[PDB]
Amino acid sequence: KNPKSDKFKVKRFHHIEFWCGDATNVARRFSWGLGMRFSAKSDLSTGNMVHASYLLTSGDLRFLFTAPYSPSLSAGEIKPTTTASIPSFDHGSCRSFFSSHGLGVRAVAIEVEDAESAFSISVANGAIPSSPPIVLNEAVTIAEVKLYGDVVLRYVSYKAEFLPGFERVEDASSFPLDYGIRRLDHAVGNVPELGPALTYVAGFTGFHQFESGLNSAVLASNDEMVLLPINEPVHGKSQIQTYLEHNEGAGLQHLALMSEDIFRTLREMRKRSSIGGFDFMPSPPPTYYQNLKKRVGDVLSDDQIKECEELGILVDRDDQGTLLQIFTKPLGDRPTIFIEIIQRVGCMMYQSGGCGGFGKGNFSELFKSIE
Amino acid sequence: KNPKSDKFKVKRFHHIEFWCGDATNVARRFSWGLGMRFSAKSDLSTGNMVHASYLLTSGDLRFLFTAPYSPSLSAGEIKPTTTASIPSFDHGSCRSFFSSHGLGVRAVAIEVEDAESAFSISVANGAIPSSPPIVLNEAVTIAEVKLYGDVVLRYVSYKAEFLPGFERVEDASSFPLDYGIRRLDHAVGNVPELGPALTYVAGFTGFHQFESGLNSAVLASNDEMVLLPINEPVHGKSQIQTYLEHNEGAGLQHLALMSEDIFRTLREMRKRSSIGGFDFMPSPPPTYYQNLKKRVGDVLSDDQIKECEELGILVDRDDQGTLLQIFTKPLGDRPTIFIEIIQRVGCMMYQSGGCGGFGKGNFSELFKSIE
Ligand SMILES: Cc1cccc(C)c1-n1c(=O)c2cc(C(=O)C3=C(O)CCCC3=O)ccc2n(C)c1=O
Ligand SMILES: Cc1cccc(C)c1-n1c(=O)c2cc(C(=O)C3=C(O)CCCC3=O)ccc2n(C)c1=O
Ligand SMILES: [Co+2]
Ligand SMILES: [Co+2]
Repeated sequence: KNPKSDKFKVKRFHHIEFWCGDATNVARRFSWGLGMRFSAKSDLSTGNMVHASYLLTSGDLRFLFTAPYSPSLSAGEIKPTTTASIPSFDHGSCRSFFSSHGLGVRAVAIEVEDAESAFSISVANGAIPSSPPIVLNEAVTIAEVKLYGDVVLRYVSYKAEFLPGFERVEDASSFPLDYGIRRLDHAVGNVPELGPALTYVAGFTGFHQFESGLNSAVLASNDEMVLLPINEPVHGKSQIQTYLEHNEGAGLQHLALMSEDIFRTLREMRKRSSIGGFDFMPSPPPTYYQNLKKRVGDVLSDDQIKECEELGILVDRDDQGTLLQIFTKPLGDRPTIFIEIIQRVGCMMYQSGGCGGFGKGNFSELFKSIE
Repeated sequence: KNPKSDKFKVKRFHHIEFWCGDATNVARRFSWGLGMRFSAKSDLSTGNMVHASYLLTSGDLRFLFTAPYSPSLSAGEIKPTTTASIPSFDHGSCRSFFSSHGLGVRAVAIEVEDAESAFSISVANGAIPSSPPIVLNEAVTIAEVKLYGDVVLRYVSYKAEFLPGFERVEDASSFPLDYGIRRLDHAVGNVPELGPALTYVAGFTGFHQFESGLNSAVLASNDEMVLLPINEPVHGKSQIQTYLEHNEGAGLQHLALMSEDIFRTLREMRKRSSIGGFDFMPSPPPTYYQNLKKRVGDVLSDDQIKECEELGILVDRDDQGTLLQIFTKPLGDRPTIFIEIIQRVGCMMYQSGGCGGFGKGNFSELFKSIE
């Protein structure tokens, strides 16, 4: 059931901001490995003396990579005179975040109708403020509140390309890479305790709720297009607890990137795993794919089923739809954040968000496949 | 003239160690953009709880990329019990280095006959010690002394693959990339004052000395295969001063990578500039290549000359030989460290090091070409 209890009008995921130590190298690695286009920048060449920010896009997916310059470049600046394009940025916060967690997501940004209203309502319902609403170039309003750990939920609202202060990248430097990724499906956080974390986030958004490892629940917006699952560990080793130990606390676990064609996406990504791209988790045993026809035989032809076997793609099914999924290795040095590629089948109305679930059935289907 | 005044037996450049925030993403970017093979690792999967280190190799060129884990992973370790494979590593030093300078070279490593003797003699002749000699697995000895800024000169000596504690990468994860790079030619540092810096480094090594921008001199070993130029700025804007401001002091400016075939190297690197690799500085004006036949007409055929024009390759000449060179854009966010590709022609005896010089003539040949 959908109570539709959003306390402000939420639309879609807008962007994901990574806080790194060197934004150039991460952006280039991600661009090549994921097939994302280099489309906007904010740095020294655009007059930003505070931070380097490079935007990658694939369809509607927007990845932002930000790193701090030497504070000496902007020592005489104050906040009213800053040359930073993202006003919530903070040298001390960024360096502390990066040295504490390593590479990871700082901001999950969602587009809203009015960021300042979204901030006010959120704080009045228990959200811890992080950056107050600020209007950029009389065009865009941005505000941030705490989500979990050091991750903040960012509200963006437009009066009427990314943000003021960003430059469109020249076509010569912008290679039209595309492996089929089109938008962000969901963003999942790991916390030490799911109870307080759900109560906190559901408390200020009004989002409703959608033997190995974790306990989890999924918070969703009204149209169920903004999906925010959260994991806690179970003790008795949990992948969630390993994340908390290596990340130094709560944070974002994985980003799910919907592909228009997961087969092409995975062929392009796997071709590049060993030449600068991303490695994937080991494939399921062949017993797993020898049981797929037993479950998804009416959805996937056995030509397509065996194509999932070469690519290592997982299949799960739901009340209303079918899910195709695969997980990469951790994106950086630490066994923390990783990426999942998905494509959903069913629930045609547009496609309703969350069609197929999130792969809970794949835990027992893989536990039993390895026998 | 060559005084051959080395105070200990120096052989060759051994490796360059980059200190980064995330060693996975930098290594992968460098691997793809430069065509270097992923050949050794030291991290969690090999029992290293202190730091992640990934070695790239192309011919004899060895690039090492190191980042610190969370100190919590090794809080109970002391130096005699450390699981770090590089014992000179220090969480506080690495994070301070990276947050102060951004991505850059921490260690220029040269192979010597006896690292502990090299350290003792160096310190007794005025070198500031950084890490005392330590014997690894009764096989390799490592020691470090300060070079300039936070860059240390590292001595490696072998009793008889990189270091103890590193694992050979499995062939499945090791793609044989190769764009023609074969060894490190020279490593150049920028300092605020060339006088004290030369006196300091020449003082403890015994190395002998080999209107726009800089003042520089080149220190060399006996066989002149280890070459260490140093730049200072001239005021009246200097690229050297810009480096010092953005790097927060002295450091390594550029690494010169000798290619067996600079034409193929540059074609492979340029093909990849916009898909995760490295950008190059803008090419000289066509007037420059319209004057190349006037100077190098006896060395390069005009088919090869015009091939330098498409690639943007610079040509300089010496008393004894000819130099081919090109410079990349800065490797990271800050306008600091960059890379130069070179191939030397002449001085056949093996080829004697430094054949062709370092491109001093290209300053006036480019100043006059732009007219
Ligand atoms: C990738 C990996 C590495 C080491 C250990 C493990 C358990 C895993 N791992 C997963 O992380 C994983 C995650 C999801 C997933 O996306 C998901 C959750 O199940 C929680 C609810 C929200 C959500 O979206 C589904 C299936 C998974 N499976 C099957 C899996 O094996
Ligand atoms: C690449 C770039 C960017 C912005 C500003 C400038 C001056 C440059 N720049 C160089 O840095 C450069 C460096 C060398 C060089 O390698 C070298 C030196 O001349 C000092 C002695 C040791 C040594 O090896 C040669 C030619 C150069 N030229 C011609 C050039 O234009
Ligand atoms: Co998921
Ligand atoms: Co040089």
